[PDB]
Amino acid sequence: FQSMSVKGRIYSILKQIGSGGSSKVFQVLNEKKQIYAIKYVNLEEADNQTLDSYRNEIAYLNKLQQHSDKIIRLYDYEITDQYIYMVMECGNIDLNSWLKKKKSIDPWERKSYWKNMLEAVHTIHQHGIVHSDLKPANFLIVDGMLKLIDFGIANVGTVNYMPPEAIKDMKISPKSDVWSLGCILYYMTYGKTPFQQIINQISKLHAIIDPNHEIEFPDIPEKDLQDVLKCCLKRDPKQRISIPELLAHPYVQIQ
Ligand SMILES: O=C(Nc1cc(-c2ccncc2)c[nH]c1=O)c1ccc(N2CCCCC2)cc1
Repeated sequence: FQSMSVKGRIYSILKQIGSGGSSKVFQVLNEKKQIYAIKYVNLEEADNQTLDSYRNEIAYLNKLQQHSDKIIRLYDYEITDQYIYMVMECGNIDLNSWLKKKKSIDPWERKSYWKNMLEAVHTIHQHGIVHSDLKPANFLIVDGMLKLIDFGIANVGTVNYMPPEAIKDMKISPKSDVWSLGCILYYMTYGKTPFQQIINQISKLHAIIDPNHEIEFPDIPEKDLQDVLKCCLKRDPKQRISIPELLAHPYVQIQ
């Protein structure tokens, strides 16, 4: 019977979701048996840059809560020199586990999910945050609504969602998140990411950078959706569509 106290409130552990990185995620219940998700971070072996990365992520998460409901609720938090305890809202499943399980993907639910992501990523952009590591795992379904859980600020990993400008910078702008968001919608449309096919990562990273490598957009009934994908997957960030432009796109506005 494991428990935890956060700002003088007792939470009984229902079960553990995530682990590793010195961070554990738990489904918990308060005194009134209400569900919440608690993120625990151990700071015992964490360096100054890491601590400040964790302090920056919490500050933004807490500020940005008032600006969108597509951003995970942070109810409370405890921060000492030894740990972080984050009392957040509980979701049913993250988008990665959801997409992996689902065979069919309803065009209406795909559209609703797209709108949700755009609003969340748009909010963070307005406060000068560029995630730069967006993947389905960064989104949580919380009662048929997608919510952004991470801001890329704090510390198996895919390379399929990486923008060409991220590789070239060896340059990151809001446009980098548009590429990654485009890969999520490409996956929700074609059941794969634009460069999933390539096994050799050195060849895969070269393909994303190479403009001669043609991204395949098989014809679909939703002509609008196919345009969104072609606009997001433009290799030149200057020629790539912006998030305010995507919110004005027929695919999000016309039903
Ligand atoms: O990540 C999950 N949840 C939560 C994560 C966070 C969170 C916030 C900030 N930084 C990290 C995590 C907040 N609030 C949650 O609720 C999750 C739940 C169930 C699940 N699965 C069940 C079905 C089979 C498949 C597995 C899968 C995932």
